[PDB]
Amino acid sequence: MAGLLRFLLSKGRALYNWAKSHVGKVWEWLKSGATYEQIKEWIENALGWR
Repeated sequence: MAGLLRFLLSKGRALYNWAKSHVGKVWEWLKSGATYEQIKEWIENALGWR
């Protein structure tokens, strides 16, 4: 989990904040098996839309 958080932080701060706010989302993506890149992509796209 720590590695996942570090990766998100290195890519962006917004991604890190999102993961912290909703740990559930982090768990959901891990269960799915998606990729770290794809997951931040979705997150950043939603952020821009909002």
